[PDB]
Amino acid sequence: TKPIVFSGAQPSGELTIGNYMGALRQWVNMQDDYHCIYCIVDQHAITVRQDAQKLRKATLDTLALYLACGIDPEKSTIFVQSHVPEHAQLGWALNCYTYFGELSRMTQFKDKSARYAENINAGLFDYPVLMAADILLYQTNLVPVGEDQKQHLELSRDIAQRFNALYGEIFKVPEPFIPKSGARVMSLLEPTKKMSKSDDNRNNVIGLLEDPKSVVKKIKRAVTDSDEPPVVRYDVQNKAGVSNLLDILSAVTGQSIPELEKQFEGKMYGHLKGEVADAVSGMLTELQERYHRFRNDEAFLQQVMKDGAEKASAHASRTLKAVYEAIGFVAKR
Amino acid sequence: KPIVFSGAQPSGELTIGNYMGALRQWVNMQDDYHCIYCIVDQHAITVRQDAQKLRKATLDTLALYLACGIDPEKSTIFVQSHVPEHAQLGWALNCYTYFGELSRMTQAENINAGLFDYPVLMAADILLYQTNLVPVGEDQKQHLELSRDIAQRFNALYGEIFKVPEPFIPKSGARVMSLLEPTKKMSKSDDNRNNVIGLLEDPKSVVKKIKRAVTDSDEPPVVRYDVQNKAGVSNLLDILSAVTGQSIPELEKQFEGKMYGHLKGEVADAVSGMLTELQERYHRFRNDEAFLQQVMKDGAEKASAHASRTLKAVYEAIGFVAKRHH
Ligand SMILES: Nc1ncnc2c1ncn2[C@@H]1O[C@H](COP(=O)(O)OC(=O)[C@@H](N)Cc2c[nH]c3ccccc23)[C@@H](O)[C@H]1O
Ligand SMILES: CC(=O)c1ccc(C#N)s1
Repeated sequence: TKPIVFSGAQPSGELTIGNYMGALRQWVNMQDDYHCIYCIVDQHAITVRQDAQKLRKATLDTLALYLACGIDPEKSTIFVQSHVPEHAQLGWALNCYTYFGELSRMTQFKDKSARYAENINAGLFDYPVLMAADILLYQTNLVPVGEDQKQHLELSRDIAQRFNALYGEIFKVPEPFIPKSGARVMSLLEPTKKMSKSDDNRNNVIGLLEDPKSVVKKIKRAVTDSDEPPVVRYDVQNKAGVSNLLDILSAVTGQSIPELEKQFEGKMYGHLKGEVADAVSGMLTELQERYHRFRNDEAFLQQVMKDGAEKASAHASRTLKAVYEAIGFVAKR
Repeated sequence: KPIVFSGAQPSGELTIGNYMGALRQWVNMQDDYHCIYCIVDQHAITVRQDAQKLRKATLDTLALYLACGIDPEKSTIFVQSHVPEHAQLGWALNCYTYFGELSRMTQAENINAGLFDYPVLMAADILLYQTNLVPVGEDQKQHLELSRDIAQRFNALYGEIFKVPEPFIPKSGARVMSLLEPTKKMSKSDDNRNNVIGLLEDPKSVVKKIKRAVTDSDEPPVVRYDVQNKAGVSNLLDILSAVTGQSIPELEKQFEGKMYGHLKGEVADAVSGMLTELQERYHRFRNDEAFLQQVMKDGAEKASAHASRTLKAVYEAIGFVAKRHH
């Protein structure tokens, strides 16, 4: 049997070119090489308060976007987290092998808490434990994520090792799969802050379903630097904006940073932004054309969710049975 | 009938205080209320413990509740982990529970997240079954208040999804104090086990513990009820009264001119007489694997039918895409 890939994305906010280059691009590329399982994590999404109509619509938007990206339900398992009870069941059990201190020091908990001061809820605190359960249920070997989820992924490894040390080889210890390009795509007007799928300022983001014409204008207004003469060179510390533009271009076109720096010799930020805008506009035009074909086909989305939850349940029920046997529960008849 | 929810820990060995107080009270109210008894194995694992002992203790607890007279045809009795909806609702309710509410619980770096987060699972345990009444000890009144706050908060956003549970106010009326500390209530959790009589203790064990039970230095010895001045003798009278149904004044009359050895002898005989039918039922039920399997299966099926209806309404209110059944 092939090694197992697992990853997820939240049906909340609006997925960006950051979410694509950090995660979804790798998801699509891994589908023949590994046994891939991809999840729409609606139980994680509600750690930030959602409107009920927007959450239901966003779950189906996210599913159609996975399909539009090239996630193939004949090759990959695609399912909605809340459809598989084992996630919450294993999440509770793993709370008992996770320390309070490990959770309080999490960067996501701190950042989301500062943003949503009026809804610092237990779900937002307990986020990493349910995420560990999501991964460990599927005997997962690789977890393709962006740089921002590295800390959560490291806790899931700590939990797996801690549980295995007491009970035996119940879980696989998962490894991160973080890409070389586009692991941390930055905000267009604040290039020291990562691109957010829920930014109050839309001018910071390249949304995967945004009007390409709107995206081209935002790229042209992306902040660069005061360098005289202007030079197209990758340097995060001194040239955050220009570096972010080169990272995006590299990720879309497949061209290396040395290749792009050579291409832009004797050229300035007009040429760079022109090439970023053209590459991104083309990618989003084609992606969006595939998206609407899937998104408006409710019979197809309904079948993908049904088949996916069925495949996921078979794997998850096997792992949870072993966890429950190990910790000493009377087995359900 | 109103729905009543009780969580039964699979660890504590029950005492005559547990039985003659709350359990006997509730055994005789199974036709008055829809009583639910949930053996809370998912709560137990917040304290690291031997796995085989936890499996054993789950079955020990099921058999003893059945032996005490919980009727699986009248009441719903099941193992918590057999009903996924508990964990499912508990995660959902985490997202409507303030971090501050769990921080402010009366009860930090090396506490496990289970010991921090279990009040939310307790809220889910109650709210799943549209529970009207919860019998709580003083120790879990804060937990019931959080469950009520979560229910009202969720209902305020989404409509009347949950019943707001109430504490079951009226108490048993049977008083059972610690044998070597009669000011302290006889507690299953008591570290000193010479203070307690467990429901599975043999007649020789009961004689030994009752003979050590503290009394007083009154001369002549006098069997009279007086909690302030004669806490020990008063406790022995309350235990004998709870077993036999004889009034305190009748027992004071019965032990006129009698010494504390006579009282102790009759307390031990009365208690062991009560524990005979209980222990006979226990050892019969505990060693009938097919009977315990059938009770757990039927109980989980009844619980799941109710729990699934509540969870479906919660999931619909939150806006989750409904699962596609195969
Ligand atoms: N600016 C950015 N640049 C590059 N990558 C980025 C950027 N912003 C976000 N990402 C990545 O996008 C993925 C989805 O993010 P979500 O917030 O939906 O979703 C999250 O952040 C996960 N906790 C959801 C999850 C739940 N359970 C799991 C189990 C395995 C893997 C992932 C999960 C993520 O991989 C994230 O790293
Ligand atoms: C019952 C409850 O509170 C939970 C279920 C899954 C969790 C995680 N992680 S917490």
